[PDB]
Amino acid sequence: KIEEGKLVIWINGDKGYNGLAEVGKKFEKDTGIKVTVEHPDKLEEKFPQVAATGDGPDIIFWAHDRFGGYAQSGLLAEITPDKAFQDKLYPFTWDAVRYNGKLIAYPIAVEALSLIYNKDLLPNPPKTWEEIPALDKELKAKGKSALMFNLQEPYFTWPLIAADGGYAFKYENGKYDIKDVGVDNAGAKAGLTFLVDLIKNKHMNADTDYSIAEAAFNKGETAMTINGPWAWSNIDTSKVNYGVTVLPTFKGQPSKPFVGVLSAGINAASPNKELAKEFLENYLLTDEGLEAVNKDKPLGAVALKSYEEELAKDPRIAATMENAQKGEIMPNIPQMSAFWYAVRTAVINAASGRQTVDEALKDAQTRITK
Ligand SMILES: OC[C@H]1O[C@H](O[C@H]2[C@H](O)[C@@H](O)[C@@H](O)O[C@@H]2CO)[C@H](O)[C@@H](O)[C@@H]1O
Repeated sequence: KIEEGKLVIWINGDKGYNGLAEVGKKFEKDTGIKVTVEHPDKLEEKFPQVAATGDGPDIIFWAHDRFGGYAQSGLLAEITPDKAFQDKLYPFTWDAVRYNGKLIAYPIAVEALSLIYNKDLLPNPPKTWEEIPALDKELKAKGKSALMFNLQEPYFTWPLIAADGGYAFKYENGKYDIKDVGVDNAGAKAGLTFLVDLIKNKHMNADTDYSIAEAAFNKGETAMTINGPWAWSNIDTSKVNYGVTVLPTFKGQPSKPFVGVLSAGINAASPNKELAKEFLENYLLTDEGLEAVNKDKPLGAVALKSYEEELAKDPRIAATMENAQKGEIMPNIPQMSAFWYAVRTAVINAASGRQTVDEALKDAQTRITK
């Protein structure tokens, strides 16, 4: 059973659900329609379950890459924002919400990795990756290191590998070509080679992971790290006078980190599709709406141009958006799973010696296009 005459929305417990409830209240005040916001555990797993029997919430909020599987099963309705409404959000955000050409959700916020540096020991962060080997040598003369970041997860090393030419799946005409994979090209090898060279020359350690790199930076042992907005609070506590800026370039090309877009989708079984569109387009996605949510829990950078211009007064937020625009929207298709597993293995093998760069990426490329 559906509901009709009301809206039930689902959003994770780590987002600003009280603020979203407040926009829901204004909605009821204006139109008279009731809006109920819920935040159940493991909601991203429950949705495909209940939605399959024609039940669940009218609207669901979650990273866009999850909507791919939902769209595949016909769980999400096709949205119809006109050209004028689409012009209100940054163009690249609409690419993260289409499946097989159809628009299946509204972009809300944008997230991506940035370069984080310690202002006290490094007032002027490097503009290029090539500069780092030398910067590390000067800093070591005082018992400090230049950079430390997670080398165990491919999500963190990919920005560098992608810089000069690497890509997961080719995107064109709003579609991904599962046959045009770019982890085996010249650019990718140049990027990984530079990464392996860093470890051989003793600038980084092949075993460094998330906790290890985070501690080094927060203790002031290393001058920089690479992380996302989910890590700022831990830095605030450490008391390090930190900065968040654009990632370094490689061979003159910007680093290209994967982008995650918080999005709002409409249950295909909902009899309240027009109510959902009214609420999402003219209440939530306004300076007033996103403001309400942001106050409760910060959204980071947002897709709405007008509000993003206001939030950008914060240099950390301005950085997140700059790195995201220079990055690669994470693919929402089934094969991306193969990509992750194949690339993880290659990076770890080339870093440990288990395999050379040329061979590691060659095998990865072979497994993914299988
Ligand atoms: O390393 C592969 C891994 O990358 C992504 O995970 C990110 C996530 O997107 C970020 O929001 C944050 O949590 O850091 C994660 C890396 O630990 C993909 O989302 C994930 O599916 C993939 O396995």
